[PDB]
Amino acid sequence: AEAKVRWPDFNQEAYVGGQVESDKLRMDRAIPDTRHDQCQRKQWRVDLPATSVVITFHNEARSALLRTVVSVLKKSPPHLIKEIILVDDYSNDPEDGALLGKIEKVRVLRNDRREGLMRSRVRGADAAQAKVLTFLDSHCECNEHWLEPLLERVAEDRTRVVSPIIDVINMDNFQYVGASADLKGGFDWNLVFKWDYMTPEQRRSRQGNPVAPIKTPMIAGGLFVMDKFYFEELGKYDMMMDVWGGENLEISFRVWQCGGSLEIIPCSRVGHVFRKQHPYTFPVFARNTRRAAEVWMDEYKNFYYAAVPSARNVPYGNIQSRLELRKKLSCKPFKWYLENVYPELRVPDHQDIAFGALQQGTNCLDTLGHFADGVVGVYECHNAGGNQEWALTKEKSVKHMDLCLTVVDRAPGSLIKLQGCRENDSRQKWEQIEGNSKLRHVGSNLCLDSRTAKSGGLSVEVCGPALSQQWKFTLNLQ
Ligand SMILES: CC(=O)N[C@H]1[C@@H](OP(=O)(O)OP(=O)(O)OC[C@H]2O[C@@H](n3ccc(=O)[nH]c3=O)[C@H](O)[C@@H]2O)O[C@H](CO)[C@H](O)[C@@H]1O
Ligand SMILES: [Mn+2]
Repeated sequence: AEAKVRWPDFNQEAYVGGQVESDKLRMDRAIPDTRHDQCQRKQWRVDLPATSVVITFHNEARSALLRTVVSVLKKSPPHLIKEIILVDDYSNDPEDGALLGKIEKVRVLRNDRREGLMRSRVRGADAAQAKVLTFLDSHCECNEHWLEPLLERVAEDRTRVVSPIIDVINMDNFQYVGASADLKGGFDWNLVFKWDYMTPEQRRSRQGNPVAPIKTPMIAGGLFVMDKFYFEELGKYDMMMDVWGGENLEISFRVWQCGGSLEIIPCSRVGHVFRKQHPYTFPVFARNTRRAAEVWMDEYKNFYYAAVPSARNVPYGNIQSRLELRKKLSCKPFKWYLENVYPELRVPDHQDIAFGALQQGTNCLDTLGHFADGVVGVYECHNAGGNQEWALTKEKSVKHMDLCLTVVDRAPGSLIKLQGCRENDSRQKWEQIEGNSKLRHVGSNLCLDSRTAKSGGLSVEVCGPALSQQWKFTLNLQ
């Protein structure tokens, strides 16, 4: 009638009643412990800073919202939970939120109108009372001893921003499934999140301790833990971002560049319900992405626009207060981030005309592992690099490592060969034509052509209508 109640006495049958398989689960339903064996018995500390848990939402399924909430209360030592702040971001039925205010520790905040996730998180952060923030989606389920490992890290160094491994809760059947602990957040020049294997070096490093924290260039997304002061000092979130994501890019760039670090803490596990086709699970409105790139990427932004020319036409708002933030924080340049934080991301030479994979539909130019005077071919694109990595240079050659596509015989039907690059060589000079849709051999009417793949390899051929002569570099600078 007016009282707060302990989570087990909450009337879930009532709340939920008033995909579907969500309402079938109990609010405190059991889930497999997906942790490494060594997390089992590590001894976590009593003397850790309590946290305010901000969960922001807009028309979340009640069964899932509730499940997140109890998940936190059930699996976190209660002395480390100061409060759980739910930010209702103008859900249509205010009751979805307000009803949960009845539970111990929960506090619910309402928005007049859709403010989006960024602004909602800032609201929750501001309302928080604890020294440390924990942000979670409205559809998560925390696993055993999920919280202590995160807090241990920020307690020790305020400038760490730490994420759990994010397990997967299936959107259809709600099976809780363990994710890998052997991956890092990354991206391609199109600023699309991808997962990376660890440094063959980094793997060795971890032999002595397989559950050690792991530095990550790019945050997996929204579940993370951060000192409240630090959060505010580094400028919170970009309040001008619209509700379509890519705040992950901006926060990752900002923390790293401005002196902080990002981490993934393998002993910390939180399930998440992934939407269909989300970039975490399946391998673009650019506003937010441009706001990141135009403030943080210095001149490398031009590789983003090389990958995504469409994006140069997307208006992105005023970024002045953000540029000023960067100045004040004396943040290091993007060049530094690439060299120190994400050296494995392949960066074109600043005088390369085009770079990346050279693809024809969904096939990619491939060396076939043919390291000297070899013929060349195609494989299905795999968006790793290696044998599928090429550049069009200032010198006008199509090169992979220090080998160059070479017209060895100008007769139509002649196979091209991969030879050592020489700037002398007229036989290794190529140019883009027809709006960067083909490769013509400079000084001829010969075009790179896959007609012959099944019969020897790629060939030079008289430039024509053939679609076996269509080739697009992933990045073009013209
Ligand atoms: C587990 C994880 O890493 N999740 C991230 C991922 O979430 P998801 O892609 O799973 O989406 P989400 O869970 O953040 O939100 C679900 C939908 O409701 C919207 N919504 C949600 C809350 C809110 O306060 N206001 C609002 O408008 C949101 O715009 C989205 O379309 O991608 C997001 C980019 O947008 C953020 O990086 C999330 O934190
Ligand atoms: Mn989500």
